[PDB]
Amino acid sequence: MTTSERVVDLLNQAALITNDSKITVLKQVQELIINKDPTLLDNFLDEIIAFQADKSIEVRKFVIGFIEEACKRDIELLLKLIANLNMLLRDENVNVVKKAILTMTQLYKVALQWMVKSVISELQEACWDMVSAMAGDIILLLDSDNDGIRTHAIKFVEGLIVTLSPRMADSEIPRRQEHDISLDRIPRDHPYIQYNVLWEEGKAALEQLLKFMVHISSINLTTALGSLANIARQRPMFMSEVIQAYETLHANLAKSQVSSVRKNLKLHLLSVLKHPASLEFQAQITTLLVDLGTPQAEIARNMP
Repeated sequence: MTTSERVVDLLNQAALITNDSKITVLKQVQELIINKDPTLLDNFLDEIIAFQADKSIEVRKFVIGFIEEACKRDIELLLKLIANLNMLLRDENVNVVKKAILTMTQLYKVALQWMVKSVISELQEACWDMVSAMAGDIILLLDSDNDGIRTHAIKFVEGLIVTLSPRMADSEIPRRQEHDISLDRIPRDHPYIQYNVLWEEGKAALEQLLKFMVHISSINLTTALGSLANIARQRPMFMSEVIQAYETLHANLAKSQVSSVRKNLKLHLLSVLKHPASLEFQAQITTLLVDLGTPQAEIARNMP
């Protein structure tokens, strides 16, 4: 049979299956319309996205991953899929929400890059407004009652901060992120996307992450310490804020966790020390490392 004949057959079968083997069918459809004949992707979105209402948590997670795959193949499909992603971000099941956060961590920066590289249509403008509101909703999930949602939100917020601040000449950018958009590549006179608002949004997101640090679990705290170390190295204009946050933590959780948290904090502070932007703050970082009980030998080794 032809590829589209096989896709129709599979989708019809998936609609009748009453257990998670329907995911096996949908993954076969995904391979056929994303990889075998990518021109079919557009033709079958409605049929796959219909499964977003399925009672199975695993099926709804599959639909979020499919949205991510579809937008990775063709970012213009975000016009057709962002509202569906928004509904999944609002799911009552926390594992579906966590997956939606993971996907937004991948998709927000790709959406922004598309808006900037694009003249921008009314549909793109409306799409952007929704992406921006969804990003804002994930910042609010730093206050989730669910521990795992908070951890996922921290990593989304880390990405948001870095995306919405400029690269510096001493930024240490992970290879995997070398091609990602950053604020320095957003024009000041774009017709819809407002550079000043994005600058303020990145700063405000950092403020939220710093407020978060004083709310949370040990894993939330150490995830945030690590995100802050990444921010300081990737966006060294925030070095001061990060060091101040670390100083605040140390000056102020079950006491049993202190050794573990302090070890993590030492490791991240040492990683910040190793970056050449730490020079301005060397005395400050040094004093803190000593007060955290870091041996002189270890401090010297982690100099830039």
